[PDB]
Amino acid sequence: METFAFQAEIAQLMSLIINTFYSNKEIFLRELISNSSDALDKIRYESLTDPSKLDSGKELHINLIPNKQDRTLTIVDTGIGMTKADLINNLGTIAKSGTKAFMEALQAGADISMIGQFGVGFYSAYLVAEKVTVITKHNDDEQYAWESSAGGSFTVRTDTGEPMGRGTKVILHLKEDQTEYLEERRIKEIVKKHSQFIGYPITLFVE
Ligand SMILES: Cc1cn(-c2ccc(C(N)=O)c(NC3CCC(=O)CC3)c2)c2c1C(=O)CC(C)(C)C2
Repeated sequence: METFAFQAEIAQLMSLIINTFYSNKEIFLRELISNSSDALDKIRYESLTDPSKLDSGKELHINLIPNKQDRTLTIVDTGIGMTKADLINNLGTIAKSGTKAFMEALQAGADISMIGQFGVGFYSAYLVAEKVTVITKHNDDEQYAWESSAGGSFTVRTDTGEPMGRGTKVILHLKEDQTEYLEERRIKEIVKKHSQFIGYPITLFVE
């Protein structure tokens, strides 16, 4: 397992998300589903010129998996996935400019719900999760596990868990007071409110 320091701007973003009083936490789900949808559009687009890009799996879908025993909510997709370079460097570079723009908009009167417009909606996971684990597999790289409980650092390791074929799993280790997001009625309500027209089948798993 390798340990990395978040860039100052992303650490500041995560602290703002964790510390700011903001009751409309439910928007985290649409942000993660939007990232999944963008990932699925990318693999679908690439497959039109190279059909062998779907040898790692033809199905293009999103699964929402609650686990009350583990207190986790997992957002699974069969999108493009992320490489080691994406996890450590590429996406952090993109997140730096988005974070600066989001911070300025917030000072000017914007709301935390607008985070996704700045391309840093992933970090809205910290509205409800004490720890986030990202398991991912891109066609050109190995399966990786990224993880962070904030506090300025994240880890990356090659993942030895169940092989995924292709895609991303975002595992939200929910805060003790955010267990409503494990309830079927609550997830169904949020999906219908904010994610009803996503162009991929969203399956809400139950227990
Ligand atoms: C910004 C940003 C977006 N995302 C993200 C999440 C999930 C997915 C997903 N569910 O795939 C995703 N997909 C992108 C990958 C790059 C691309 O080309 C567009 C889609 C991006 C993440 C970040 C981070 O700074 C931390 C991170 C690399 C662990 C995860």
